[PDB]
Amino acid sequence: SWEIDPKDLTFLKELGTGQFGVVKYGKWRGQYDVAIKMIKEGSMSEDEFIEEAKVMMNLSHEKLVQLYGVCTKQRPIFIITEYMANGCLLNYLREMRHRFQTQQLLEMCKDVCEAMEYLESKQFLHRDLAARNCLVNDQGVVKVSDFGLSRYVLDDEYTSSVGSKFPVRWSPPEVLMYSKFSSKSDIWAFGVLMWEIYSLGKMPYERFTNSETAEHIAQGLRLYRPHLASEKVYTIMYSCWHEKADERPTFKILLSNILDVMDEN
Ligand SMILES: Cc1c(-c2cc(Nc3cc4n(n3)CCN(C)C4)c(=O)[nH]n2)ccc(F)c1NC(=O)c1cc2ccccc2s1
Repeated sequence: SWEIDPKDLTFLKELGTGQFGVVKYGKWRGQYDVAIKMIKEGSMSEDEFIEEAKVMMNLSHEKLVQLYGVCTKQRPIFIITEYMANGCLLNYLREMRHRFQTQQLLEMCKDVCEAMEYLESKQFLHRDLAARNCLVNDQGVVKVSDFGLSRYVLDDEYTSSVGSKFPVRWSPPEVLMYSKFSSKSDIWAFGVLMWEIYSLGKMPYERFTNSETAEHIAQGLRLYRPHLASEKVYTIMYSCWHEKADERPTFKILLSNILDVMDEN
């Protein structure tokens, strides 16, 4: 793993707080914009992360937010990642909702699908794919962030499927019932993400609690077609929600589907 020298980092702005604590905007060697997670003590399974971190850094794709390196020779540990000036996709959708053309929404889906096809090809699971875990750069390109980090979280409210922080609304039945994660559970989450994009950042299953969502999706309830989604687009997101995991498409198939819709428009 790339062990970055913390002396080369200059902190510039606070970017808020997440599951591992504070995140800052800064520069590396006075030139390159980076985001820096300062890992709060007790928030992460640190030895496990350090042992496994190289796999994450070796993931390289234009539509993945890069994990550049880490600083682990002191505490707190730092994770250094690609800076994205427009922040998370969820807030971006909500803040600009009167400015998007449908072509732009499809392009966001394409960006994410390309990243996920790459992760699939590396047999690497995201485990918490959602609009809140995608970021947007200064040119409006969407990239997938925080892939694989779910595994290292120490917070029972997040890791328990009945915890109030578990991403129930992005989870297929086999995750909720058996904790069976696979690229097919990432597929399900991607469908929900497509729904978030086309609804311009609405909360999935709003007004339902997490347990009500679980109960009802297990019985067949599915997210309705957003107004801005054509039937072709809805068919794509809906295909992600087959009850049986082996009936769900791969990200390669989804990408082909999305490209077909683009070529038709
Ligand atoms: C990714 C991120 C940023 C962030 C924000 C960026 N960009 C921007 C740009 C702006 N903002 N964020 C907010 C303020 N805006 C004015 C500009 C960026 O480039 N990288 N990271 C800032 C605060 C955060 F809380 C997070 N998310 C996390 O750390 C985590 C997500 C997950 C998911 C699963 C498991 C563990 C974790 S830990």
